[PDB]
Order: sequence, then structure tokens, then C-alpha cells
Amino acid sequence: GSSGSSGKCETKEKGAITAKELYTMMTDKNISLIIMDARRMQDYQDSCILHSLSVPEEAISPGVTASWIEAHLPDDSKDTWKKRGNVEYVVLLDWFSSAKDLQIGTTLRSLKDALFKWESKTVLRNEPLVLEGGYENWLLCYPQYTTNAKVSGPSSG
Repeated sequence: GSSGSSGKCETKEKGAITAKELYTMMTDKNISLIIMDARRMQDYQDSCILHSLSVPEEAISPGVTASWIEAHLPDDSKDTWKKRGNVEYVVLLDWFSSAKDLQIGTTLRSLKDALFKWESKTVLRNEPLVLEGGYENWLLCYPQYTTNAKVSGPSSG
């Protein structure tokens, strides 16, 4: 080579995490990591990953802060919520919304920006990443890592 000709490129992940990476960190004592499910309150009841956190979808608004979410969260989730600053890395979940399908209004986006971008006191080491596919894909990757595996989530049509 002389300088470096252009091409096309394929693998170009940006602000995204895979299920495989979550496992390596999920069972890591040296590396902390918390998982959150930005979905409806009913979704958490039907399906929910073990050793994971939960957060309503309505409670998370586009352009909110930590005080907002912290104000609207479960009783047991409120604990791990505060540990967000103690841990190192962070990850989220979803049904059909990846980091590429994120927009100005999505729960993941508003939650991803309301954890670092809209920070005042607590601060993390990196930026919140979204799992590849979310819970829908987590079942296909590791169905033996959730409280409820018998959960079907077909498409709109």
C-alpha cells in the first residue's frame, strides 16, 4: 500500500453491545455491569431477565434527568438504580429497538441520554449501550437466563 484506498466497510458498531459481551461481563466480579429493561410495566411482569434491573416506559420521557427516572421506579429496582454510579459499564434491553433504530423520543434514547448527557451528580465511566435485539434476542441467545422464557412477541402485522 501507499496511503490507503477507500472501500465499503461492513462491521461498524457504534454505541451497541452484544449478548455475548453481556455474558462475559455478567459473570465478571472485577467488571461491574447493570442491565435495564426500558419497556412497559406489563412487559416486566410477563418477562424479565434474572439479576437485572427494570424501568417503566412512561416514566422515561425524552429529555429528562436522573431525578426524573429515580422518582418513578419500582421498590426493588430503586436499589440497583443507585448502584448505577458504583458499577463500571452499563446496558439496556428492548423488544424491537436497537442502537441503530434509536430516535428522538424512544425510551432507550431518552434513557441513554438521561444517564450521562443529562448528568449532574452521579457519573459513569462510559456511555450506556443497548443490547443487540434486546430481550427478544436474549431469549434466542440465552433462553436459560430469564425468569420467563415462554414469551412470544410477534410483529404488528
